[PDB]
Parts: sequence; C-alpha cells; structure tokens
Amino acid sequence: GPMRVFAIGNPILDLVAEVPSSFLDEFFLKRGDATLATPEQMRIYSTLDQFNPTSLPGGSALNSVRVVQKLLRKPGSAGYMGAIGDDPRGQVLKELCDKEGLATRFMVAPGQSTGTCAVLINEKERTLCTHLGACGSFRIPENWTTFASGALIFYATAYTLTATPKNALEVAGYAHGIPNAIFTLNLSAPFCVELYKDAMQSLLLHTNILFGNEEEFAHLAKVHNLVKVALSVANKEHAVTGATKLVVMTRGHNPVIAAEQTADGTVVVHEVGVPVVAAEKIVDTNGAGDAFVGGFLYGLSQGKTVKQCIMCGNACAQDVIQHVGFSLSF
Ligand SMILES: Nc1ncnc2c1ncn2[C@@H]1O[C@H](COP(=O)(O)OP(=O)(O)CP(=O)(O)O)[C@@H](O)[C@H]1O
Ligand SMILES: Nc1ncnc2c1[C@@H](I)NN2[C@@H]1O[C@H](CO)[C@@H](O)[C@H]1O
Ligand SMILES: [Cl-]
Ligand SMILES: [Mg+2]
Repeated sequence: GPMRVFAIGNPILDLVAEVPSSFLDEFFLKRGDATLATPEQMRIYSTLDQFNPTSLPGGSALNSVRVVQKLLRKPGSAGYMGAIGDDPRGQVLKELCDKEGLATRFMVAPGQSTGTCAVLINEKERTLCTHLGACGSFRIPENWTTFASGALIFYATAYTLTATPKNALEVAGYAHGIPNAIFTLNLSAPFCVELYKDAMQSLLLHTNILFGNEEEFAHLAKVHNLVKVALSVANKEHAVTGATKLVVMTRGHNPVIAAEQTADGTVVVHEVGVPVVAAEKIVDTNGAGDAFVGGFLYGLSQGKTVKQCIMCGNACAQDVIQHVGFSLSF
C-alpha cells in the first residue's frame, strides 16, 4: 500500500559542531547525554557560531522516516506529522521534506519557533541538547487516520511524550484495532523513560516492537520491576493467535539483542553480531540509532525476517557513523 510507514515526532533543526571538552563543561553537559535545554543552557545556541557549525534537519523520528522514504523511493512511501513554528526555519525543514518525497502534514504553532538541537561532538561522541519550541504544541488532527490510510507500520518516539502522551496513545490505539498493523516505539532517551513512566506503561501494552539502546532499557528495568539478555527478556513482560511482541536492544559495537514472544508463549532470542568498524573510520555517532531503526522499519516493511531486519538496520547505522552528523547516502 501507498504509505507503508507513518510516524509522529518532533521536527527539529540540528546545529552540529565539534567542540572542546571545556565547552561541554561551561554548559553543564555530560558527554554522550541527550537532554532538553535548561534556561542556563539557552546560550549554547548563539555561542555555537564561533565553532563554524553546520546545519541540517534533525528530529529522531524524522531521521528514521527519511531513511525509509529514501529506501522505498516512491512519493509518500513514509508519512510524518509534527509541529513546526511559523518561522523561516520551519519553512526550510518543510521544503527539505517535500524535496525528499516524504508525505507530511505539519501543524504550525503560531508565534513559536521551530525546535532546534545542538549536536555537540567531542572525541567521537555526540551530546544532544534541544529546545523544543513549537514541537510541544503538537496535537494530532482527528483526520490523521485518513492521511495515513494504508500504512501497516506506525512509529512514535518517546520524545513525543513531552508534548503530550495522548498523541502516541491515539496512534497506538488505532494500530491496535487494525489487523496486520503494528505499533513500534522507541525509548528514545533515559529522560523519557524516567519522566513518562505512567504513560509509557499504558503505551507499552499496545506496542508490538520496542526499540532502545542498552542505556534506555536499564532505566526501564529500574523504573519497573525486572531490573543485556535478562533486561531484554524482562521488558517483554511489560508488553505482554500471535500479535507481534518483540524487543530490540542496540548496544553500540556489541551484538544486537532481539527477544520475541511467539504465539504459543515461546520466547525466542537472537544475538546478532555487528560488523566491526575501525575506530579511526568512525566519524561521529550522531543518529546511529535513528538510522538503525530506519533500516529495520524499511526491511520489516519488506517482509524480511527479524535477523534480516537487524542486519539492514546495522548496515544503515554503519554508513551513517562514517559521516558527519546524519547522512542520507547508502
Ligand atoms: N562502534 C560501533 N561500531 C559499529 N556499529 C556501531 C557502533 N556504535 C553504534 N553502532 C551501530 O549503530 C547501532 C545503534 O547504535 P547505538 O544505538 O548505540 O547509537 P546512539 O544511541 O548513539 C544514536 P543517536 O545519536 O541517534 O541517539 C548499532 O546497533 C550498530 O549497528
Ligand atoms: N527531545 C528530542 N526530540 C526529538 N529529537 C531529538 C530530541 C533530542 I534531546 N535529540 N533529538 C534528535 O535526535 C537525533 C539523533 O538521534 C538528532 O537529529 C536530534 O535532532
Ligand atoms: Cl522525534
Ligand atoms: Mg551511540
């Protein structure tokens, strides 16, 4: 069907720059973290100019869906909804999406600025600090189901819970009433797991595929009960005549772990190796996870197997990490 994947997310503009450790220190940032800017960090945005940054579209789910659209090629292969400000920045993101053939319906938040994220690279690690702006006012239009008519794969990032959990909840609920439809969710970041516990709980029950990195599940284990393999098998309970129930945990260069609960109750686990990539060849890890999910969703949509999906995800992520910031090559 026309649209294969539909997602909701926070459309944001990324400002990427390589900075010294001292910068991270002055802005109270922890290397490798992902957070929402505090008032004392708002100054990061203007101060980056001295580092000759580069700017490009960002937004986790948006990066993911762009990979899918890039791979499926046909216009409207992937659809996305989110909110942008009524500023020039928002227009730029929109035009870029249109040029890619992505199907979109952006809600404009009057008088608000489009979200921006500072992608700071130090060593070879990335730290993300975002100012959501307009993204926080996103409200799914009631006719979204029509716009996404035909998609069987629905995706949302936990990052979207900040605007309101209602958005992801409506997407999940709708996918649930559709046969052969699956709802997929990304834990997105530690802060998401920690702050949106109750909402996550209701969402997980309706989630078919849960994605996340080792760091994200650890917090999920703590926040919940259960407290690699065990954490992964643990999480499967939270989600738990066979509707897809799978958990996919990424772990940098370590093997990818995917646990699935089949129709009969049998739990099947897969530990898939990740091809070695020379450290000197690694540029930056910004967007590795997003590309992984994009490759994974693209493959899933092609009916490939769980192992094959992971392989496709690994391939996309490897390419992207050998480039500055995100990259749509392949
Ligand atoms: N050192 C490494 N060598 C090879 N692949 C790596 C890698 N680090 C990450 N990856 C690839 O990227 C996938 C996801 O990595 P990971 O989830 O740890 O990225 P990340 O969370 O930094 C991304 P983001 O910046 O988008 O939040 C891995 O499964 C693997 O395929
Ligand atoms: N809160 C939030 N919401 C959506 N996307 C986000 C963020 C944050 I902290 N970081 N990012 C995006 O994650 C990508 C890296 O995985 C970057 O492109 C960046 O825009
Ligand atoms: Cl997002
Ligand atoms: Mg990483």
